[PDB]
Amino acid sequence: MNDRDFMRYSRQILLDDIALDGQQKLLDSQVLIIGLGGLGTPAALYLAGAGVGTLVLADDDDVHLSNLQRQILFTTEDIDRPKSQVSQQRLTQLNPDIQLTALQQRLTGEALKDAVARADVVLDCTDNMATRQEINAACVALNTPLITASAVGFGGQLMVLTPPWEQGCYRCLWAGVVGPVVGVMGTLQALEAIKLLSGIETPAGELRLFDGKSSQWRSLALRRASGCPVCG
Amino acid sequence: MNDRDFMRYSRQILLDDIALDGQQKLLDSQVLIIGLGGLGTPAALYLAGAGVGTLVLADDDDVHLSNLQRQILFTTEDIDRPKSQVSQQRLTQLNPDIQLTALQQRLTGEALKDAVARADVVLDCTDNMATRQEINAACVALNTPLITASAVGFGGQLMVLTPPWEQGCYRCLWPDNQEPERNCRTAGVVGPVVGVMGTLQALEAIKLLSGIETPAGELRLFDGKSSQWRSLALRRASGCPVCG
Ligand SMILES: Nc1ncnc2c1ncn2[C@@H]1O[C@H](COP(=O)(O)OP(=O)(O)OP(=O)(O)O)[C@@H](O)[C@H]1O
Ligand SMILES: Nc1ncnc2c1ncn2[C@@H]1O[C@H](COP(=O)(O)OP(=O)(O)OP(=O)(O)O)[C@@H](O)[C@H]1O
Ligand SMILES: [Zn+2]
Ligand SMILES: [Zn+2]
Repeated sequence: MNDRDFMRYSRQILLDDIALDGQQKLLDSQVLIIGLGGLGTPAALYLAGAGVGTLVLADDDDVHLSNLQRQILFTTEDIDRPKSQVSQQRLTQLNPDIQLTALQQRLTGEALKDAVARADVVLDCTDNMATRQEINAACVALNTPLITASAVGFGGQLMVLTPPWEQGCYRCLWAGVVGPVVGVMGTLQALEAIKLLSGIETPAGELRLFDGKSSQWRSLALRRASGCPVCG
Repeated sequence: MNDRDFMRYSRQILLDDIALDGQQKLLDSQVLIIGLGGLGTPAALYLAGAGVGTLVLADDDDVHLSNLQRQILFTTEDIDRPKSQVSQQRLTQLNPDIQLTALQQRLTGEALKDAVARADVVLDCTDNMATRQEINAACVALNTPLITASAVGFGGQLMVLTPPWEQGCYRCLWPDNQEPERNCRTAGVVGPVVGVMGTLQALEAIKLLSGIETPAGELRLFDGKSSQWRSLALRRASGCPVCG
């Protein structure tokens, strides 16, 4: 904790709910961001700016021109370079003081489990129902909190599933896209990760839905499934 | 419209509410963003990626280290370089095919006036009651929509005020030109909290320009601590030195 670091995190450090204590927890944490698209992009950005000690940025894919409409971490000049690489380099410029691990690949089976295990919080930012279901299993297995989100068209979806698993996991539950609608969701995944890592009390047993056209939120009570392939 | 453009805005074009015609509107619109900090930085980012034809970015400050915790558009390498310049520069790399203008100053007097004029929509991204109150004055005078927001600690505030002023203006809700007792908590602010807010200013600017039907004259509050939203109905103050 030197002059540079104090100034760097000043707007958090002076907050009663974060403070030196929280900043210290953040700097000792490691978050896994599976997927660096519309969601993961702003998320990684805010968690790096917040000073999360270690960020594992996982993604097996390259930038694309259509990507530049909502994936704010990239520029046109990165158009064909891999994402996990670009992100990692661009985030290092933002905060050179933290650990930024590029995991250029599609996480599955063991590779996934090794990552989920070595993580404090996992952010599912992949927009693929299958991956999620796998991620969920890894998280429930290794009792590691999972923050997952969706975003299609003008609507968004968010869940925070944590270790006691009191309201079940994702298995118990189960076009285009406007830039901002994915961003809000992404940025929100970050807010929850920070609040979780710094110990801030926050509601978790629910599915937060967003409708960006009407501009209103909704919530659905989640409930663990009596006899489930995971939470047992 | 182009073919390269079609690809870039594809995810947006495929939307029934935006479609190709709407994308043209976005590409023919001009958005003034006063302030390039915690709110403006992500706002400018999402509007550029969404293809807003012209974007005027106004900011008199430089990039300071403490900013790098929430003003996602900048990097440490940018320390001390002026915000508007750095901002313009980086947006250009995101979308070279857009009109980006860098205003290195504090919009006031007439400067702020004719700038609001030429603007289709204005985004107040200044966290300063004063500036905010005169932006309101100018926006109501030159009948230009105004999307204002603010963030302190774990709380955020957003508000959309449209031309007819059916539900009043900012002055219709705050006669003074001085801050509220939101002076204590102001020890700082949570990154994602102000982020959500600026990003929402962008969503609302997109919908307004692409003529989508979305509420206004509603004060929207966000509690980052509990992660809950609230809406306070607004209504013109009979005798607002601005509306009335
Ligand atoms: N199992 C996985 N492991 C790592 N990354 C994944 C996995 N599944 C999906 N992803 C990545 O997660 C990201 C999220 O995708 P998003 O829907 O945001 O954009 P895209 O897939 O990049 O966008 P588009 O809709 O333009 O196809 C992508 O960058 C995708 O490659
Ligand atoms: N009248 C004005 N004209 C142009 N820019 C303004 C005006 N008033 C404020 N700003 C700018 O708007 C931005 C919003 O600042 P924000 O509250 O996000 O961060 P800061 O003011 O830069 O941060 P800090 O709280 O660390 O002081 C700043 O970059 C500020 O310089
Ligand atoms: Zn389950
Ligand atoms: Zn009024």
